Amino acid sequence: MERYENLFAQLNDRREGAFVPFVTLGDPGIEQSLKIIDTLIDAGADALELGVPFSDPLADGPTIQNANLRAFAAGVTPAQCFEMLALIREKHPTIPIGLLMYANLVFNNGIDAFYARCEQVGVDSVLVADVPVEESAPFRQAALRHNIAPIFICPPNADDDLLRQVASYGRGYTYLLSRALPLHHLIEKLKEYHAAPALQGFGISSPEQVSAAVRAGAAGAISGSAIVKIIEKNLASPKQMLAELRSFVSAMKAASRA
Ligand SMILES: [Cl-]
Repeated sequence: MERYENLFAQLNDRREGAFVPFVTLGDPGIEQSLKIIDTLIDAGADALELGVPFSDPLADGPTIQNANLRAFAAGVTPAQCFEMLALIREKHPTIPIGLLMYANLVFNNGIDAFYARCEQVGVDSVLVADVPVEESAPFRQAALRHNIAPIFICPPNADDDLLRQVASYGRGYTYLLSRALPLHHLIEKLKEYHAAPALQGFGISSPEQVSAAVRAGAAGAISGSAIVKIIEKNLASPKQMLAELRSFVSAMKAASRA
């Protein structure tokens, strides 16, 4: 539906980098998560990265692990996630919506049915976070068959062979992890290979990292856990939670004008 392409063109009009918050769907409840998402959007978030609750405790830090646990504790299911996604899309028809999920979710009712459901509720992209590039073809093909952008992660030491693959396979945005190779080198090579615009997603905790990412030439930044941390720290006070989210997103967008 051109949502990412149009966003990045309009960000170019604005001379801005994209700011893309991550949150877990249903954290800390269905209605609160819907309103957190409306608040992020109203405060200036350029696109959304939305997680279907998963479990990766050996690797995740406490912020992302606890958010998954809060969502499951609220009784969140994938079905409710897809209904939330449909509602967010109906209320906000133009914002790019990227799903982040883990492979276990799809190996329940099948790869094609998963991407069909994404297409049906209006998701724009899907990152299957724990699938090696070497095994990605069934996911990539299913995504393209259902008009979904498959998101590939560019790791920090990518050689040119891999950069060529990531550039060719992905659509919408490239999920870049770079603080191993210099940040500006990965960015330049991805542009050389006509990759989807790069969003720096490593360590995007506060305005300084957003500013560094845009100054290095990235098209924007994804905040993988900083929004979730504000949710966790303000659980007892929804009003203050939403106020702190609003000042956070405002500060991250200020940094994206650097
Ligand atoms: Cl994440």
